[PDB]
Amino acid sequence: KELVLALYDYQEKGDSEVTMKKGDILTLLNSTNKDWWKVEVNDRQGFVPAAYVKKLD
Repeated sequence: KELVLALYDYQEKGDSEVTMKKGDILTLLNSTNKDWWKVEVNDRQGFVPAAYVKKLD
């Protein structure tokens, strides 16, 4: 934890980004930036758009 829900699909478009599918449950690594959050998807980690993931309570 903490976990986030992928609200939308996101295809990585750079070396520090990562790909995710709508509905995936990702471990949130870092949400300090307003635009890009660091998440783990299984064996991959990297940044996705903050608008596209929802913090789970």
